[PDB]
Amino acid sequence: MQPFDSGHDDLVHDVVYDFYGRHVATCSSDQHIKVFKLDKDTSNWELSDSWRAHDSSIVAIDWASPEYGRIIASASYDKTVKLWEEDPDQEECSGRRWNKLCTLNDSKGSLYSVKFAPAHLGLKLACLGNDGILRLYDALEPSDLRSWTLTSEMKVLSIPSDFCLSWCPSRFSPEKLAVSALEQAIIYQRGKDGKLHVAAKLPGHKSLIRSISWAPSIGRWYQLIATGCKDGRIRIFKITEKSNLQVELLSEHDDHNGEVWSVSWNLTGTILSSAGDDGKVRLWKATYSNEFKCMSVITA
Amino acid sequence: MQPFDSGHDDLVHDVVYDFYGRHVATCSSDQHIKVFKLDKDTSNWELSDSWRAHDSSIVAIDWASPEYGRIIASASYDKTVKLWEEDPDQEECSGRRWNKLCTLNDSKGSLYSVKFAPAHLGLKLACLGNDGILRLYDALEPSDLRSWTLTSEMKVLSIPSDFCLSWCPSRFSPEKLAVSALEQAIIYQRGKDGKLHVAAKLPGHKSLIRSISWAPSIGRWYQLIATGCKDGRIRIFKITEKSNLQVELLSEHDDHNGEVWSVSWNLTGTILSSAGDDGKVRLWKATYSNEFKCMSVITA
Repeated sequence: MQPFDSGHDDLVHDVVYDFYGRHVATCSSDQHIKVFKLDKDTSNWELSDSWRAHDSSIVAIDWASPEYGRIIASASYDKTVKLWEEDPDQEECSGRRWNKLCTLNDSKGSLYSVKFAPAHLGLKLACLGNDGILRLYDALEPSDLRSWTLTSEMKVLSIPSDFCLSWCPSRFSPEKLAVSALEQAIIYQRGKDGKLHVAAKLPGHKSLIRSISWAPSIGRWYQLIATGCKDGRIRIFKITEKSNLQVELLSEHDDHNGEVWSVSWNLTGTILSSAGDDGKVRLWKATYSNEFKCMSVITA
Repeated sequence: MQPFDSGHDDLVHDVVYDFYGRHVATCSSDQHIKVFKLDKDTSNWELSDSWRAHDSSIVAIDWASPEYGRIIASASYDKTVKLWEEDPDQEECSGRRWNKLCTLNDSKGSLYSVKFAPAHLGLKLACLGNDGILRLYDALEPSDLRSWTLTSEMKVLSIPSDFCLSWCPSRFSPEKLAVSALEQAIIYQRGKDGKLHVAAKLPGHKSLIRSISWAPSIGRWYQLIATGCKDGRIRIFKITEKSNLQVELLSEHDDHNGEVWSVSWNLTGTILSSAGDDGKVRLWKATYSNEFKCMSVITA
């Protein structure tokens, strides 16, 4: 496994795998979004297309279920999110390979993270800004991938900083989204009235929460969501749903001695990864007792 | 005087100065057009914008009188010409700084050279392809810089190769254009009937004619047009207009020992430049007798 030049002139922020894990979409402070392709023949990655996406620094990215087309979404410090439908009949390395399906100017403050809701709910997406306001967009009509409406607009809290969020993958559980603002982590669920509500919180954080992601509850009903905190501790919670949610603290690991920056899940929720200051990446597996044990560690 | 990276991945073809000689528009086989700006403060040139223009190799370029906007025109081996109106309210180095005002697909063969007619005739342009067919386009209406019509369509000769052309700058002389195809050089003039006609030819060429340009007849009535030939000889003709044209051969210089590739005029038709295989560029001035004498020589 050999690295490769992202090609970015300024520090890189997010890297997201498309559905089939064939491509990865980069994005950094150089205001450019880059999609790379994994060559079937040679095990090498090569730039599919780079192009100025936003005017300020870009920080988040996420693809949308191939059942809705090839739509990469992006958020930036320019206080606005942009969508991009890939143009199959184009060139590569050109810059005319992706178009602004639209632009979400509503956020009256710099955005930090945007993720597409699970496909079974439709073509929806959430995004959290610095104004501490959650915003849910969705092209009510899948045919015109250009007009997105404002579903919900909840406000988290004050702005005296780090953010991020992750929906609940499981297609067989009532819609819900977990958002984390600073030293907080709150779970939201859809109501009988079709409006969002605060279903529970993940207690225990002492510093800002660098990363949080929900896990694919494949084969199980109890949900699982991991936390990468600034204090240097990974946390795995077990949310069971009988107010009707129970939040359990399963594990907790300091193994990193620094700050947990990125915490990520397997595609079947079998493995969990944790990266931090100690420049190492630990992967975790679950026990029959459901406590988490690290299986391996990569370094630098 | 220090050079600078054109930035082109493949050999460069044409470089044209805009009206006020502030910018220069490059174009090479890497299918990219690049406009450079001359910094007032520091005597250095720096890239204004690069962008894939054509699909094949680009070979010619030419600006249009600022009185018609900022329109750069380009011809390529993709058998079609494209126009580009600069977007003042954009970025630089982006790629979204110039738009395809239109595209001239008519040429049923790879194009070689395209030059805008003088401003006093309107917003017109000529272009010569490999099919040996001259084509004159012009947005009959200056307001919509997107619809160009087909004025004239003359055919030069067979296709058993090099081409190029140059209009007659002078605002006080009846419209005319000099085109050169291979070992030929023909002058065309507008007729009483508004259709083109062959007014005269420049005799004397033994090989292909690399470059030909008409001179600014400022202060004089007799016209002057220079020839850069493959045989390695510059030729300066004196066309006086009383059929009504007289063609005189003024000078002839072998000083280059190779091939005259590029022959260019001053903005007042006071100096003439000749570049060729001998990697030197000679500049010529006229005598009181009107014979031409080289005044200086640059090299490598």
